[PDB]
Amino acid sequence: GMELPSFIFQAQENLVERPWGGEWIALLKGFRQSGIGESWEFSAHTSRPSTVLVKGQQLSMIELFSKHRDELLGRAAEKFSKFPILVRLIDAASPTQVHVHPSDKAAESLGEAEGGVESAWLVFNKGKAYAGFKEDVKIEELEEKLKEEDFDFKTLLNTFETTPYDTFVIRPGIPHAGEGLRVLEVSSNSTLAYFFNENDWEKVKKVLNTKKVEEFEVKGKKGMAETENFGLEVVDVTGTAEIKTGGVMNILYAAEGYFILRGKETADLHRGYSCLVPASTDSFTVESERGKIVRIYLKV
Ligand SMILES: OC[C@@H]1O[C@@](O)(CO)[C@H](O)[C@H]1O
Repeated sequence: GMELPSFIFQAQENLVERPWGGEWIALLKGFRQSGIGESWEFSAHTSRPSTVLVKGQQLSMIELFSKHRDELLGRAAEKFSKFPILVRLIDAASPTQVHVHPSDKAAESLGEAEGGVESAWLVFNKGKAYAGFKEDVKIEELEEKLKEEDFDFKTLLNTFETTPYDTFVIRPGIPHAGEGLRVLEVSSNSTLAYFFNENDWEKVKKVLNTKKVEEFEVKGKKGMAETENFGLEVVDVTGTAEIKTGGVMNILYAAEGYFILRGKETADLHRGYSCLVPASTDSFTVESERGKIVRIYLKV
């Protein structure tokens, strides 16, 4: 199967308004607007599917995947029967509340319609990431804190003062939050998240890792992180660089600079935008005066 072009673009922006969102995302997408917390890039999530342009014609990621699944996934086609990932730009400008994701096992046990969530984070600025308890805690003592008006639960977590392109891997059960933080978050194709509040507390108790987590357990390498199912890497481009898909679906995000893309056809990519590369493209070149492009890939 090789019906698809090398480079598939979103037809329209897929943005999410959030009270904690600032101005960064709208600005990436060429306009001025506060209160945008998220941009969903090539979402095949049923709550919020992206729409794409294939050779100039418009369709949903969901349609695209049901029709072109084997070609899109390539060597990952046997491993994944549903669309494997969700890619989001996140502008956590105001502090988010502490939350936690279930594993596949926990989500199934809780009877959720969605699966578990693992995620890899690529940070773009100097902000604060919070991940894992810095000491052992007791569920009961966390519940005492819920009684207070607005106990800062982030004070109980490892605090990371970031620099651009720091990475994190947030595993199921790990409590986390961000503040003044611009981030690319590649996760499972699931949005299950339980916040530290009365409404979600019964779910939190069932999935929360209450043990001390060491910093090395949540920190990735500079510009590079992976789970067992997917990964991301920052490619520094000065001039022309050849990029290999590995015969699996890739997504490219232009973090800095302007790129000319040359595969089966020629295209370009502006800072703030993403490109979907089907597995049927073995390799292609990207060209930039000096830029940084993020390659997101499936692991098989
Ligand atoms: O000061 C902001 C407050 O702190 C928190 O992060 C608590 O963990 C909440 O998001 C917000 O209510």
